[PDB]
Amino acid sequence: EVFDVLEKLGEGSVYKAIHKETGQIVAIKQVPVESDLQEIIKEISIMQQCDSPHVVKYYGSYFKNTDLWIVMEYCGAGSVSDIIRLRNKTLTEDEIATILQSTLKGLEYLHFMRKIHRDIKAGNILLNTEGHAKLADFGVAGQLTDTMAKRNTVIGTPFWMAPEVIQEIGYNCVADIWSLGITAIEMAEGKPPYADIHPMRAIFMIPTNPPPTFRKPELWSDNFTDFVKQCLVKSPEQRATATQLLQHPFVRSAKGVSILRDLINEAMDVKLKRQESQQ
Amino acid sequence: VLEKLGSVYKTGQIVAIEIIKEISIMQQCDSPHVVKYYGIVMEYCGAGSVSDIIRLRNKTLTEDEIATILQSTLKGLEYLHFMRKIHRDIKAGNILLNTEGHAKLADFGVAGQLTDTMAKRNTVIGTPFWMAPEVIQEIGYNCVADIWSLGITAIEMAEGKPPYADIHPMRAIFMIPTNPPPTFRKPELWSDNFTDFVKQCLVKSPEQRATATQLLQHPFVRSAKGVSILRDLINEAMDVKLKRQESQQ
Ligand SMILES: CN1C(=O)c2sccc2N(C)c2nc(Nc3ccc(S(N)(=O)=O)cc3)ncc21
Ligand SMILES: CN1C(=O)c2sccc2N(C)c2nc(Nc3ccc(S(N)(=O)=O)cc3)ncc21
Repeated sequence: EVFDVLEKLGEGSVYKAIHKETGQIVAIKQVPVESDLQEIIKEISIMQQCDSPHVVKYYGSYFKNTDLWIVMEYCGAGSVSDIIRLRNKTLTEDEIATILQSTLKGLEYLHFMRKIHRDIKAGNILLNTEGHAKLADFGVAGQLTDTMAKRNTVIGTPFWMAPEVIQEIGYNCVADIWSLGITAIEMAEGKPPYADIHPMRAIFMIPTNPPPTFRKPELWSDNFTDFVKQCLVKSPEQRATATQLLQHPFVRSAKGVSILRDLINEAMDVKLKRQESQQ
Repeated sequence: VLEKLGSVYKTGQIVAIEIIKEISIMQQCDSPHVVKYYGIVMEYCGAGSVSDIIRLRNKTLTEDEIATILQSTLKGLEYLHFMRKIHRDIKAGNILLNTEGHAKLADFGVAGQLTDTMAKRNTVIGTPFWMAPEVIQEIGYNCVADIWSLGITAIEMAEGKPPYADIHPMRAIFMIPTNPPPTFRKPELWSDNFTDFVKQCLVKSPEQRATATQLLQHPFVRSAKGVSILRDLINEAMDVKLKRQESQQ
């Protein structure tokens, strides 16, 4: 028995665990055997091909009771959506600027490696205890190759999906940039645009509707609104890259990971008090 | 306004509290098998949804419990389909039971309306695992698209989850039109009548697919015992909910 499997993580099939020999904490995803095992292998391979501090690491796999268990890097503060849910508070512009700067470095790395995450959302941006954001959940990630310059699979989570992904015209890495723009709105408002309507109705509206904006635009700085606008350019050919968005005034002016300390402490404290009452 | 039962919250009368469409269709319906609109104030169903009952007890439903619930669900579908309405989101989560045990169709958020000029709808809408192949194919569809969703809901009540539940929704949507009709995971656990009922719901051709009126005459449905066989199911689910609420205090 290599791992001591502890509680289920988040607000789900990922569990916290301790490597008995080293004391090291890991996150282990329990794959239900009814999953398409060919998709699981593409996922694992994409994670193995990544060596970046801004991308969650894959450690290994094991079979137990017919299940495949995937051992991955554990990020102490949980996902951005978990932190929003635990504190019952949206994030400040400064907290968003800092998280999106680290998220953009992970996107820049992935896009250099010709990978499209295809599922960028606050739920897939994880923070370690020190406050560093990591791209996670490569379950739906796509790989561009010399023979495949564009992907065609209509996949992702509907509210965050780029118009060109839905249009079935072929798309590339900048589809993650549109998802990043929706994620910025989600971190500021608690939910993406169209969250209250059916996801299949959102699928139909996204290619025809003008780019989404903040629900109350007057509440946000000009740099934040312009950053969201640059992410949500409907033409993928004209859309800014992760490298270019790292130079946007909203991102360039991001304070260090130090400004996330209170955010992380308050969320972890809520989680600990919730666990203490369950005993 | 009391506790949440999502975005729905619980004279002495208990009630449950694009947007125009859900209300318009609900006002046009006057059936004991369809949730009523009061003024969004709606009819409160004591036992919650079928998925809530499965989740609370951590148990799937027996063939007899499914036969009884689907008989009342089919009467609601027969009423809607007579009124030229397509629910488009039939799943256990949208089948509600009152305290007595009567099933009601709920959540008309994505419901469609056929008219003299519009004999078929074209909107690709619903919840992917429950969506009919013709809805996904964009060829135009009618009321029997709810019958396919009902067949998936029968599998969902018996197994706890619809077929392809561990496949990505967006990948499942693309395969449904080319896949053969789904079956039970362990067919040997079920009677010839239940497996044939599911097979009649999951006929890929919508033109050949049985109507709600015809399925009310299927041996699996026709032989449904009264609402009395649901008493223990409802009492056990409500008891779990009450004990869960008591520990939260
Ligand atoms: C490996 N990994 C993942 O790929 C993803 S992607 C979406 C979710 C996950 N999960 C859940 C994870 N949770 C963690 N850490 C962690 C720590 C604390 C909490 S919390 N907020 O419940 O206290 C959640 C997750 N660390 C890493 C992951
Ligand atoms: C009006 N209405 C609805 O349209 C729908 S459609 C999908 C959900 C709803 N909701 C939640 C409702 N919950 C109820 N009753 C109710 C009673 C008990 C419980 S439980 N299982 O949490 O104890 C849930 C809902 N009664 C009615 C509804």
